[PDB]
Amino acid sequence: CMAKVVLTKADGGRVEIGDVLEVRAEGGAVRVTTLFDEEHAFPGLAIGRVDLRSGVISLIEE
Amino acid sequence: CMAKVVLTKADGGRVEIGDVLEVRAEGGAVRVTTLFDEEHAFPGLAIGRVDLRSGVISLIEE
Repeated sequence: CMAKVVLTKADGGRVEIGDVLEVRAEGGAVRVTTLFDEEHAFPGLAIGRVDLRSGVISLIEE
Repeated sequence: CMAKVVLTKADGGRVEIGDVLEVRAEGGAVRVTTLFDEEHAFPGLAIGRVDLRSGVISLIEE
């Protein structure tokens, strides 16, 4: 399975991160690990939706 | 891609749901839709982890 994470900021800015390996919600943040051995951490967010057709994982405010 | 949902109860009991299409966290619950037009609601849970290698989506107590 190939997945991307999407989120929208309070200002309407949208961020998408591809080549996702793992998404974990812990300690008040969402951590996104990718295939390039990088992690992106988003404090105050939760995992809102996982859509297996599209491969999209949507983040939301916790 | 195949995904399954997994959750562990307070007593150590595990539940697994296969053939998952969509997982959504809203209104204090997680809703799991499957490929056979079945939907399962889990109140009090959140989406804790999404693991793209294994295809496992883990639910946790909110």
